[PDB]
Amino acid sequence: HGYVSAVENGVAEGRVTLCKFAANGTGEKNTHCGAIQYEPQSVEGPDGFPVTGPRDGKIASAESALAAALDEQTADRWVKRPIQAGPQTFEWTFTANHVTKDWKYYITKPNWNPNQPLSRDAFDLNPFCVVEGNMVQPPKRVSHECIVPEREGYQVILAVWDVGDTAASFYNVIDVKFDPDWNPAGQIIPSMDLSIGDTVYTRVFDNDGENPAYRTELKIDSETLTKANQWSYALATKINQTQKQQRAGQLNGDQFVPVYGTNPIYLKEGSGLKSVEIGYQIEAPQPEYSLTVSGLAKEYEIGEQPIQLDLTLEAQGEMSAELTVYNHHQKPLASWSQAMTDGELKSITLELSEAKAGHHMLVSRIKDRDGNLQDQQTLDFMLVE
Amino acid sequence: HGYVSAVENGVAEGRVTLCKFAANGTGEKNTHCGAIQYEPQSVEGPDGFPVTGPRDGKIASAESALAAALDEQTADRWVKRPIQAGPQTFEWTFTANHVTKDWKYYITKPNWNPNQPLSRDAFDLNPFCVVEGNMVQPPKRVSHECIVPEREGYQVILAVWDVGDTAASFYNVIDVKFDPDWNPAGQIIPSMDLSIGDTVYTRVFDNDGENPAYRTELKIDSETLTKANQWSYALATKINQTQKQQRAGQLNGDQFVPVYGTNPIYLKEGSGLKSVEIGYQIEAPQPEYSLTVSGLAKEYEIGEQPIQLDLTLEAQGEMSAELTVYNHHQKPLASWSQAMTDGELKSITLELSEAKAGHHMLVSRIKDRDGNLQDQQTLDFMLVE
Repeated sequence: HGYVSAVENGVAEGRVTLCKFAANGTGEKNTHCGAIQYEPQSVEGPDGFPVTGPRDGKIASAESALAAALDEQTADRWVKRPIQAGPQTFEWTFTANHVTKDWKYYITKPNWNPNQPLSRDAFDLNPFCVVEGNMVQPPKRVSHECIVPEREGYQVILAVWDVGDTAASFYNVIDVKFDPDWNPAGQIIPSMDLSIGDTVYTRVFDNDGENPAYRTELKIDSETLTKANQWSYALATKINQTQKQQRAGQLNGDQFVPVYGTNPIYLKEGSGLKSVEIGYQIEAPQPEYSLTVSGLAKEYEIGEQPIQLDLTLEAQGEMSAELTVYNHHQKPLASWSQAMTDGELKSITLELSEAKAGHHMLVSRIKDRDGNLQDQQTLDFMLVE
Repeated sequence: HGYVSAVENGVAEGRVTLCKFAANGTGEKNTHCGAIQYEPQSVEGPDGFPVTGPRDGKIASAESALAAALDEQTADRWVKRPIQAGPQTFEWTFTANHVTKDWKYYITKPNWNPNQPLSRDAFDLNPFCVVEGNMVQPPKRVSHECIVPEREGYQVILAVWDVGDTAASFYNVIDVKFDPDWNPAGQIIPSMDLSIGDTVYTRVFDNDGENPAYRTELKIDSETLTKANQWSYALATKINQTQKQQRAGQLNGDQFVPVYGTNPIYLKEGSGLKSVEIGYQIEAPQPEYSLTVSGLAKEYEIGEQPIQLDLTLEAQGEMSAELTVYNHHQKPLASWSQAMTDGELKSITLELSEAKAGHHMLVSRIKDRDGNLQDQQTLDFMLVE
C-alpha cells in the first residue's frame, strides 16, 4: 500500500495523493475525489497491465470501488504539476510492506485526448522507466531516477507498482504540465450550490486590507446560475470582463480561461493587491427542518431482556436522520440512520448493546438532502434497577 | 481569513483545519466536513462573543453556510488531538490580511457534555488566554503562548480572532484530549456504504508482509451492515472479539471502544505485527448506467445566429448527467447538468458561447444516485464556415 508523493525528492504528486495532501509549493488539492481521499494508499487493482489489468476507462481507479471519481477525464478536471523532459525523480511513500516485482512508468502519446477516458490507446505502452524490485520488500520510501520523454502541454504519467506475492498492482496516475507578471492569489472553488436571489463575490485585499473598490459581484438570477460549476465559471468570466489588475480561470497557453469547475485567481504584479477570498450573500430563505422524536421514557427498568427504545420520528423537510445512544461513559450502545421524506413518520426500535443503571442520552442529528447538519438534539434518559 | 494550525510550534490544529490538512504525526483527517473542507480559512461570523456572536449550536460553524457540518457534537465524531495542562503554544496561519483587535481562547467547563451542541454554558466564559492585536495587521503566521487549565479527557478549546475594522470574528474550535504498549497501526474509516453479499476485512502486516492468519473479516449480511458507520463499528467489534494481539476503537480511559464512525486500530507491542490496512470484497457486478445522446451532427455551419446543439438524451439507471462542450483549444463553450430517472427521455438544446471553425467535443459524465461516477463518453463534431 502506498502512493506517489513529493516529500523528499519527488517531482510531482499522484492525482490521488493530492486528494489528501496539498501540492508542494502551490498548496492546491484535487477536489471531489470521493472515498479514496481518505486512503490514497489503496489504489490497488488486478496485475498484468496492459495485457490484462484494469480495463479501459478504469485505469486511474484501478477498478477500485472507492476510487471511481478518479476515472473522470477532461482538460480542466485535475490539478496539473509542472515537469520537464529528461532526468526526473519519482517518489513513492509506502504505508504497508509488500514484496515487489517492479515499478513501471508510462506516459500519454502526444496525440492523446485529454477529454476521453484514459485507455491503453492513450498511452505509449512501452514504459519510459522500469525499476526492478527483485522480489524483495522495499524500504518505506523509494526514489526512482527516470528519463521523461519530450512532450508539450498537459500529459498523464501512469506509475505502476507490481507486487510479487499477490495477483495485484498499485496504479497512480499523475497529471503534469510540460514547462509571470501574474501571481496566484486565491481561487473560486465550486463547493456549494446557490439559490436564486443569492450573490457570490470576491473580497480583494491590498496593502491596507480588504478594498471594496476592487470587488466583483455576481447576482444569482437564473436557475442555471444555481449550479456551483456554473456560478464559478460566471464569476471568473466577470472578473476578466471588468477588472484590470485581476484575472481568473485556468492557464491555457498565455490565456486565463474560465472553466465550469475550479477557477484560480491571479493578481497583477505591481498592483499592490495581495489576495482574494470569496464571500457568499444569501438573501435566501432558511427552509425549516425538524425531527420530532416521541416514545422515549424517563426511565427504563433493567429486566431479563435487552433494553429496547420504541420511538417515533416525524420529519419536517427532506433529510437524513442519524440517532445514537450513549451511556454515561461515552460508550455508544446503539445507532440508526435512514433517509426520510418531507412529512414522513417512522416507527423504529433501538436495542441497547448493554444494560447498566445510569444516565443515558439519545443524540438525534438532522442532515439536509445535500448532507449538511441542520440540527442536533440530545434527549436524556435513565436505566434503573 | 485564517485558521488554527500546527505547521510550526502549534500544539493542536483547529477542527476545520483537519478537514483539509492531515494532522501532525498521525496523518488523521476529519471526515465529511462539507464545503468548508476546501476553505478552512473562512469560518467567519458575527463579532461580540460571548455576549453576542454566533448563537448556541452554531458556534463551531460561526453560522457560516459552508461550515454547518462542524456543529455536530458527540464524544466520537471528531479527531481528538493530545494536549497537557500548563504552558502551550497556539498557532494561526492567515490567508488574508485583517487589522486585528485581539485573539481570545476559551476552554470547556469540566462538567461539559460532549454529546450536546456547543453552547455558552459548555464554556468557561473567562478566557484562559488573551493576546492583544493592537489594531494592526499581523504577520502571515503567529504564535501565542498560553497557559492551559487543568482538565482530563476530551475538551473543546474555542479560539476567537477578532477583526478590528469590521463587525466580524473568526471562530475555530479545537478538539483536544488531555494525557502504553498498544501501538497505533491503522484506521477503519467509514467512507463508503456496502452491499448485502459484500465483505470488509483487515489485512494485517508483520515483518514478512501480509499475514493471512491474522485477518478479521465481516460479511455484510444485513440491511443494517450496509451503512458505513455500521460496518465500521461491527468490524472493530469483531476484531476485539476474535484477536489477542489487536484492538480497535477510540481510546476511552484504558479501554478501546468501537464507535459508529472512525475506529483506530492498535497492535500489541512485541507481537511482531507492524500495521493494518482495510480491504473490500464486492460481490454484485451491477449496475450498468448509460446515457445515449441523439442528434449530434457530424458538422455544423457557421452561422448568423449562435450555433445550437439539438440533443435527445436517454437515461439508463437513476443518475445525474453532466454535459460539456470543448473546442479544440479546450475552452468550455457550454455546460449542462441535471438529474434523470431510470429510462427517462430528455431533449435539450445547448448553445455554444462562440462559433469558430474546427474540431469540437461533447463530453458526458454519468453519476449514480450516490454521486459515484459510472461512465464517461465523448463524441467528436466539427464546425465549418
